[PDB]
Formats: sequence, C-alpha cells, structure tokens
Amino acid sequence: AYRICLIEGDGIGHEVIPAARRVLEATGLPLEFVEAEAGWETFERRGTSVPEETVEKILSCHATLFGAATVPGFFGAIRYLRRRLDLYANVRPAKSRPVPGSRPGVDLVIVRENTEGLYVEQERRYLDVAIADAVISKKASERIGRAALRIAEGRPRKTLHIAHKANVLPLTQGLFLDTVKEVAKDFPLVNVQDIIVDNCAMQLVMRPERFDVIVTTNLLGDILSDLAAGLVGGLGLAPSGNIGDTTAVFEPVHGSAIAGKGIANPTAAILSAAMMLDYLGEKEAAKRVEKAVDLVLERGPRTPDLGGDATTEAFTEAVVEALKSL
Amino acid sequence: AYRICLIEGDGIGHEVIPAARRVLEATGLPLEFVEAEAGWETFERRGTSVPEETVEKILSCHATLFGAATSPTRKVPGFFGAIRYLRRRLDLYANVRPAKSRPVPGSRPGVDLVIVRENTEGLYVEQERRYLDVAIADAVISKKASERIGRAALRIAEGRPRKTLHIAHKANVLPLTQGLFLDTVKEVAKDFPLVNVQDIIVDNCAMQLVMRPERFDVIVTTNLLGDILSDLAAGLVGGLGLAPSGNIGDTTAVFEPVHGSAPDIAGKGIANPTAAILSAAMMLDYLGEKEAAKRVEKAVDLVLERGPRTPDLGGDATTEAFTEAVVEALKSL
Amino acid sequence: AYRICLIEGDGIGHEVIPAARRVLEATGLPLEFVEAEAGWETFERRGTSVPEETVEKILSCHATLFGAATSPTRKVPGFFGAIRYLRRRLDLYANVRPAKSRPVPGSRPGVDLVIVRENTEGLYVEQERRYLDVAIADAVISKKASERIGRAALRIAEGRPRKTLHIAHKANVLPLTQGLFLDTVKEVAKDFPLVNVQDIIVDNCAMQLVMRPERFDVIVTTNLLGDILSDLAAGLVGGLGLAPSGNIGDTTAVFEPVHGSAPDIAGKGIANPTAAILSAAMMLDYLGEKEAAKRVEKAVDLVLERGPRTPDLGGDATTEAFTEAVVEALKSL
Amino acid sequence: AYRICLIEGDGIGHEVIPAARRVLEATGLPLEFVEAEAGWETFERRGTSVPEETVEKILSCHATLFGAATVPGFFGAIRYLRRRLDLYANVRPAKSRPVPGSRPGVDLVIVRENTEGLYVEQERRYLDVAIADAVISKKASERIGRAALRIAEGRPRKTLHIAHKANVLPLTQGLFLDTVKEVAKDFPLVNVQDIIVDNCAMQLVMRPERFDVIVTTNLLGDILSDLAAGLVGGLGLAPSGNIGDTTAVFEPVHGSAIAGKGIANPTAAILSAAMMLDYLGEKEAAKRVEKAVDLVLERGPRTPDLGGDATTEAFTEAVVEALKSL
Repeated sequence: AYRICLIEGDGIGHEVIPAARRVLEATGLPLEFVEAEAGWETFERRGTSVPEETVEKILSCHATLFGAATVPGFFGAIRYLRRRLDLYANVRPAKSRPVPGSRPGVDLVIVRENTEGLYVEQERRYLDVAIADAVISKKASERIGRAALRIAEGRPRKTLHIAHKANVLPLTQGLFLDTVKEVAKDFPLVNVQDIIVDNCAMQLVMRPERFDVIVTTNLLGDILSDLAAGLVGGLGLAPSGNIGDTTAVFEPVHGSAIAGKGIANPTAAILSAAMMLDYLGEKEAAKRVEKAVDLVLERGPRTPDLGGDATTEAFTEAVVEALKSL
Repeated sequence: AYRICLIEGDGIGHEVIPAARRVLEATGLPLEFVEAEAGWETFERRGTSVPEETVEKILSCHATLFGAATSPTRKVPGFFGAIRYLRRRLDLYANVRPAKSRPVPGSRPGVDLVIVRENTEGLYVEQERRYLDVAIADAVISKKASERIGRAALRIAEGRPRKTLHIAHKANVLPLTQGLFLDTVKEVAKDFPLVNVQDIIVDNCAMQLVMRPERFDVIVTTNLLGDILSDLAAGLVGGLGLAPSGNIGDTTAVFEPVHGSAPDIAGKGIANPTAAILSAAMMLDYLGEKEAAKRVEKAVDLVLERGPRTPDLGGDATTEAFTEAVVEALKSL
Repeated sequence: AYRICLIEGDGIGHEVIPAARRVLEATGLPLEFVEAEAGWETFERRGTSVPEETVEKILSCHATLFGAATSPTRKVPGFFGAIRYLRRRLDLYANVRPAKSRPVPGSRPGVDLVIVRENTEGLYVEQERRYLDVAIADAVISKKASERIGRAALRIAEGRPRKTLHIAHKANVLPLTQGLFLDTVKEVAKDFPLVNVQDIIVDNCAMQLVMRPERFDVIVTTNLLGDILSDLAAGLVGGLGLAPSGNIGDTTAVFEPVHGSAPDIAGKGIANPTAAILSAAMMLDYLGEKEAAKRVEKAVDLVLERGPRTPDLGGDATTEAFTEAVVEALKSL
Repeated sequence: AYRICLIEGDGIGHEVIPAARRVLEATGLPLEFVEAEAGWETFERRGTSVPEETVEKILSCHATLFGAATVPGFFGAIRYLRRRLDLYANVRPAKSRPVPGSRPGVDLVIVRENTEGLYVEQERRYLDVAIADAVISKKASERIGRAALRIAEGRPRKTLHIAHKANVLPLTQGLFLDTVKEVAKDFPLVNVQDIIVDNCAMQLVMRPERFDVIVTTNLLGDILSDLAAGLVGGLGLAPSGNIGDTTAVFEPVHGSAIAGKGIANPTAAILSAAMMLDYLGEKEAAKRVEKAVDLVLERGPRTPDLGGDATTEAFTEAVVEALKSL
C-alpha cells in the first residue's frame, strides 16, 4: 500500500489536512498514514520547525502532504525540506474552477526550480550598495527542464512554453533557455515554444488558454503563478507540489490564514492530495477527487471564502459523498 | 517656446511621430520642433544607432518624443538599442509606464495606474558572468538609486487625484537588496505626508492587479519586477498597442510608444498613432502643460470610442484619417 | 592619566603582557591599567572569546594592549578570533605592521619600514560563495575605505624622518578595484605635500623588498597584499618572533605581538616579551608619548644586543631576567 | 625532428631569441624552426598583437619560444595566447646562479594556473564600490595540481608544497587545497605539504632551500615568484613556461626593457629554451644548456646587467662554445 506522511502544520492546517485525509480514504485506495510535525507551532514546542524525526518519517513514506505554515533558531519548514531533500521541482497548477470570479477554460501548470537543494543564492551588502546573485547552472536547468517536459508529455496538449528573459540576461537566462531546449530534443512528442516572461505575463491575462505547461526560473515562476492564481480564484484554492528524485511534498499555496472556527476551505489541501495521487501513479483516482471537488464547488455548499457559509467539515463531507457517487 | 526633439526612429515611427506632431501643433502651444535620427535604419547608414548630433539635439531641447526602433533577430556587431543607449548616456533613471483603460475592444474598465521603476544603466550596468557550468547575474540596489526613484514616484503620485503609492518589493526573500529599496523609499516618503504609501510584496501585487486593479494608482518597484507588472497591467487593458511610456532624468526626458517598429507594415499608412500621441501627452504633462495634456488624452479617447478606427482596433481607417479626427476633436475639448 | 586596557589573552600572553606592563611602568608615565579577558581560555569559560565587558573596558580606555590568542586546529562552534572580532566591532581599520632590523641573529641590517593595510570587516565582510564546482571570493575596494587607509598611512609617513610613502597595488591587472584604491590614495596624498609618494606594482615591491629594503619607509596596500609583504619583510629581519603590530580606528586602538600563544611553553617563564614590549612602544607613540616610545625601543635593542637573551634568541635567560634588564636599561636611556 | 616556433616579440626580444636559437642549434639536436610574429610592434604593422597566422604556426610546432612584449584594438600577446590555447600551467623556476647577488642552494619551481583558458575573472564597479572576483573551480584545481605533481615527480626531491590561504578563504582556497590533495593520492611518491602563502613568503626569504615545487593559485603565484626572483638575481635571468595539454610557450619573465645596443642578457631566453627542451623530452640537452650558461655566468664574460660590459652576441658565443665543450 502507499505510505503517506501527513503534516498538519499551523493554523488552518489542522482543519484542511484531516479533511484531505478523509477524501483520500474515500478513494478506496490501499493507503497508510504517518503523522509528522512541522511549522511555527512545532518550533515553539520542539525548538525547531522541522524535527529530525519528521524528516525520517517523510523519507519512510512515498509522499508527504503538508497543511500550512505561519525569530532566532526558527526557519521555514517548507524551505528547509526543499533543501534537505532537494525537492527541486516546484509544480503549481492553475485551473479554472466552477466558482464565481474564475476565468473559464484555463488549464496550465507552471514549473520552476527550487534552487536551495543545490545552492543558496547569496545576498551581500557593501556600504550603500546591495547585490543579490541570480544563479543558473546547466545541471539545475537540465533537471527542471526534464521535469517540465515529462509533465507536459503526460498531458493532452503535449505543449511546453519556456518563459525566459534571455533577451536582457543572455548569460544566465540564455543558459537556462538553451539547456531546456537541448533536453527537449529527447521529447520529440512535446511541442516546445520559447516566450519572454513579460509577454507570458501579458498573455496569461489576455488569453491563458494558450498555455499548458510553462517552465521558468526562480523569481519569474513566483509572479507568473500568482498572476495565474488571480485568474482562477486566487491562492485560496491553489495546490502545489515540491518534487525531488526520491520523494515529494504537496501543500496548499496560501498561508495558514481565521482558522480554529472551521470555515477554512479544504479545496487546496484536497487538490494537493490529488496532485499527490497523480504523482504516485493513481491518475484515475486523482481525476475522481478533482471531479468531486468541482461538483461541490459548482452545486454543493460553499465555505465563507466563496460567499457561502458552509464549514470545512460540511464541505469535506459533500466531497466525500460526491466522490463516492463517482 | 518649448524645444521638442522629434526622433521618428524606424518603420511606423515615420508615420506615428508626424501624427503626434500634428496633434501637438493642434494645441496651439509655442513649440519648436527639432528633428534628429536614431535607430536601426540610422545604424545602417552611420555605423551607430545614436549619432552624437542626436544626443546633442536631445540635450538642447526640453523633451524628446521617440517613435519606434527595429530590433533585428540576430545580433549585429556595432548595433545597440537606441533607447537603452539614451537611458544610460543621459541617465534617464525613471521608467514611467501608465496602464489605463481605453474605450476599445478588450480593455477592462476601471484601470488607471502608473508603474515606475528605475533604469539602472545611468549609474551602472548590472553585470553577468559565466564560469564553466555556472552563470551569475547581479541584481543591484543602492541607496542613491532607490532614493531617486522613490522620490520620482512620490512626485507622480502627488500630482495625481488619488495621492496613492504602493511599493512593490520582495524584501521577504531578498532582505538586503529588496529591503534596502523598501526602507529607502519609505524614508523619502516621510517628505510626502499627502501621499498614502503602502508596501506590498510583488507577488501579491501581481495577483491583486488581476483581481482588483482599481485599488492601485502609482506603483514603484525595482528593475525586473516593474517589467512584468506593466505587461500584466497592459494585458488588462487590451495589450501594448496603445501604450505610451517615458524615461525621465533630472534635466530632460524621452517619451515613446511601447510598441515596436512593425517593419512589415511601415509605409502602408495604417499604423495606430494613439501610443505616440499619448506619449506626446505624457510629455506635455512633464513639461508643465497639464491641461493641454488632459485635452489631448480626451481627444484620443473620443476618437477611440467613436472612430475612425485603424485596423488594429477592428476598423479600416488610415493613420491619416485617425490623426485628423483627433486634431478636430481636440479643438472642442 | 592614560587609561590602558590590558588583555593577556592565552598562553604566553600571561607572561609577556605583565612584562610589557612593567616596562611601561618603568617610564614613570601616568598610566592607569584596566585588565580585561579575551581569547580561547576565556571562551572555554564564558562561551565567547570576547565578553561584552571586555568591549566596554576597551572603549573606556585610550588604548589596549593584547597578548596572544590560541587558535585550535579544528573549528569549535561558537568560538571566533578575538582580534578579528574587535577589528570588526570597533572598526579598527588601520592594520599597522612595522618591520625593523634588530641586533639579533638572522636579522638583516638596514631595514626600517611600516606596512599599512586595511582591516575591512569594520565596514563589510568580503563574502565567499560556492555554486556546485565553482567557488567565488569577493575582493572589495571602496572609495571610503581607500580614503581612510590612505590618510592613515600618510599620517604615519609624515610622522617619520624619511617622509616617504609607496602605494603597492595591482591596478595593471585589476584596473577597477586596485585602480580605485590607487587613485583614491593619490588624491588624499595631495593634502600631504611634505610626503614623497610613489606608486609601485606589488610584485615589483616584493622583489625590491628582498633586494633593496632600504628604499622603503611606509608602504600602504590592500588586504591580501599587505599580509604577504609583511611576512616577506619579517623574513628579512629574522621572522615574526619579535614583531609588534597595531589595529587603529578613529577613536581607539589595539596593539599586540604577531606571535601566537605558544601553549606548550606557557607558564615556563621563557617567552620572549620583546614583541609585547615593542607593541607597548607602538601604543605610546599612538598616544602621543613619542619620546617615551623611542626610549622603550632603545632599551629593548640594548638588551637584545647585550643580553640576557631568552631561548628563542640562542640564550638561556628567563622572561623575568630579560624584562628586568629592559627596565634597568630604560632608566639610563 | 622537433618543430620550434620562434617569436622575437618587441625590443630586446630581437636580440635574445636569435641568441637562444643559436644555443639550441649548438645542442646538435634535430631541430627545425618556424618564425612567427607577436607583440606591440606586430600590432603597429598588422593591427593585432597576435595575427591568426601566428596562432596557426604555433599549433603546427611542438613548442614555441617567445622573446618579449612591450590603446584600442591592442591586447597582450601572451595573455591572448594563454586563453586562445588554454596554456593553463604557468611554470616559473627560481634557481641560484653563479652571479654576485644570488642566494646559493636555491632550486625551486612555482606552478600556478593561467585562468583565462577557462574563464576571465570579472571586475565590476557600482558607484563607490568595486568588486573583483577570485574564482576557484574543481576542474581548474585538479588540472594545475596534476601538472605540479608531475613536475615534482620528475625532480630529485619529489617534494611539493601547496601554498594556500584556506585559513581566511575556506570556500575558494579550501576547494583549491582539498582538490590538489585529492589528486595527490595518485602520486604516492611525491611528498606533499600544505603551507599558508604568507608563511611560504617568509620561508622563501629565510630558508628557500626548503622548497622544491610549489603549487599555488593566481595572484599568490605572482608575488611568490617575484619574491623568489629577488633571491637569485632578479627577473633578468628568470625563464618561464606556459604549458597546455597540446603545446606550450616559453619566454623570459622580464619585459622588453635599453635594447638595440646588443647589451641585453640572453640568459633568460636561453634558460627558457632549456625549459622547452625539458618539456620536449630532451632533459639531457636541457641540462647541458643550463650548465653551459652557468659556466659562462661564473667564469666567462658578463653583460652590463651583471656588472660586465660584454655584448649579447659575445655572451651567446661563450655559451655556444662552452656548450660544445660539454
């Protein structure tokens, strides 16, 4: 059976992760769970955001699902995990959901590298001048390009756009662009197009339907993904994954927010669980989960963040029920 | 009188600059035009995209209006971008890019903002280097550069109705560079108590621009962030076809359309002069002729709404017909 | 009276500092000594090599005399070099290292120079970074740092008989960094017309120091170059065993022997206090007691020449015997 | 036979290179020569310090001997050759010569990397702050370490000192040190010692006999070699080599200086020719040349730079004669 490590994290995480677990069990898949701790609240009790035991648990499982995160000695749990486990592929999908305030027809995935697994981009200040290093290496570019190509090859469109800034940064961005295009020769089935990041941002706003998979570098991926989230309902419903060569951690994009009341929308956590299923090779199960979520978002109840007043537990129940009817 | 340097540039620049000139002349303001050459076509004839005489003419005028520049696919030895060169040579550090709703197909209503970011090359070229399999690009922030750009943005904000400024940054991930930028602008902001200043992480700014663009007026940010935010904003209003822009320094400024030279349609007389005319309006504002600038903008909006419309806006009218309509409209506004 | 902070440090520091104190007391000058702790032994007991109280005591005195610091082979978490920390914390930017002939075995005659280089950490730590198989180290030069160090060296040169200063640089290969350094020092040199200033490529300086050291008096250079030039110069005069040094800032200074703590002989009473005594002489010079400084140096030279000599100089005398001889000699000089 | 490319260069080069050629012929070895042009004087006539034809000639020969070198469009010939041909190993020996003003018993070789074959260390200035990059890579360190180890293995002492600054620059200098020591495992016959560069400088002054082969990085090698030259007679008699994986260029260390009169000391050029012979595998011939040079420096005439008044041509004749008697 699949071993899934569950980490609630802080605040709303305590509500959306158990919800995600519920939906996962509803799929009927042979699943096992291992609870672990991480985050600010874990720091206050353990002295560290990511206890050594947590890393061990993560490594003992096929995949990890993380809820949310919210001083000397403290460090970002997710940032630490990316570096410690070299989860180099940051995967952020943007898909139209049947919710008021969402552009229809949008269905893309943005892939960018999590650099710290290989190196930390250093900042330095000398008197009145501060300098930040933007680093691109052939190795890192080959890895993320191959990761993006595989993702595109597993999607209907078989289309990949390389969003770059080689026009103004020929050495760094050019190395990125050229390397991804080189790796692309190994994926003749994938249609690869190059696009300046600025133009990509404008086209995401004007006609996002144009994109399927987009691969880009660090700082650019961030803004493009947030721009895209703005088009389909905000970060509130956005799932994400951090995939390495041995394991992966999935989590909602938005912070830990409210909370405690039980009005947190578990959509992102559930869709992150769906991303995890896809990653594990259970694509059909992932599609059913996603469908069930859409059905509820469309007809079923709705949590506060979506105009409704339904509770996290109520919304989750509907999904479970809907999932069972599919 | 005001001395205005006119540089047509390449392709459609030869059509939209003369059109913008006509609109400026229609204001009746005391303007003396000085023509100069710059661009790819100029390079092909002189070995440089920006002759020394052109720099001299720009410096001899109050402001400059530039058309378009052709950028060849492959790199041509000796050829460098004219606007990039002028930004550096004259230290036109304030890159000003408005994003505003227009009465045209595809433009979302309720958008009226201005994004301000620095052009760094007047002070320093951010260097790139490659060592074997590793390439590194410097992102440079200095107190001096941040103070200047912050003050420029605050001045623009104070000159607008909303008196609102947002500082878009990434100090959450780049505390030393982005933090220096943020802290410095906030420091200069103390001198502009009439302007409501708010800080916003660039990523969140991007999302909010797509969801609630009406919350912004003036946004000041750094190098690469401004680029993407402006293109994002342009997407909301239909694209870059009608967008004007400015590069302002301490002693002069150059204004120009964001759109390229469109070589394949140059000479056909169908280019939309809106961007060039609105760039001329930005120039009038800069020169202190704010009322005339507003009238020019109103004339443009009236024609955009009622026609004649050039091909890019779904019409079949010529550059000439459009220009004459703006000139005629201006007289009654 | 002059407030002097005494920090024995580790190992032989416990023997040479008290000796230097005795020599200072032998001058009869109005000196008030304030003891403070710093070093490895201090770290082992307090978790820090430089307690806050020590920094406070240093700041409360006119100058500080430091003995020696033990540097363990392997890196010990939490332990940092005391002198390095003080240079940074108090911005003791002027690293002053004299190289002078002494009447001892192995010392070449005719050497009398002072090498001045900046300690950069008071302004900034030059960062290193590694990306995969490539490592990069920043060599940083600023106008501010160069102006300060240049002025410090020029002041030292003007306070010496020869009134001669050489600027050792590598602007021939590093025009931007080394050139900024060179040009800046030459600019400040304009204010010292009494000092004869010459520029010299560091490589040539190294060669000339070995062949004709008498041509130099004061040499000002950058970070890593000063290090090697001083050790080269030390080689000419017998080594680093008798060498004093100073770290001078705008408000105070710390002087100390270049020699280490020699842990294995600590407590045996055979350490040569020459370096510590000469460091005390540098301190007197710095404090404005130039005549006393010269007398202390003469007393040291007399004993070095006639004995008693400690083991390091081929003798079999104790630290105590040597110190008493210097004290007695000082009275007649 | 061996094909040797001869490049006189500027000034004194016109006198010392023909002299070196003379001594080479005197060895009796099957030699052939190919004249090429390079330098300032070549720039004034060709428009470039290193004509393309010169590079072609160099590549067509087993080794190259260069005399000396002395504005937009102009660039250092030697610097260009190092980069163009990737002559990464800069070899500079320091040996006591029987001349007044030379410390006896000194016999060492300093090896440092010529970096530009792989990359140019960039300088940058931002307002009042200037920054220069000091770059160390595993590849460059492995190459120069192996080069230094081979040189030490071919010498009696079988001793190598790695002069570094890892104490204050742990990342760059530490990578250098660690990499050379790793490559050293492949040379169990060579005794390898580590030494801080500052201490190395002091020990070169106090007791240079301690050293045989010294391997160090860029900026340090320069000063150590000039320091060493100061101990054995100055740069005037110092030879040098720039060795790559396919070819090598040898030349006197000192500039092009005087000249025209014919009072230039051809010692450095001749010893550089000796270094070249060693490089070609003619060690015995190289030793004879060196011996002949010493014999003349000791008893025979002496050029102005050495107190004497002998001419370049006279000094050379003596060496040839002396070489013939050996």
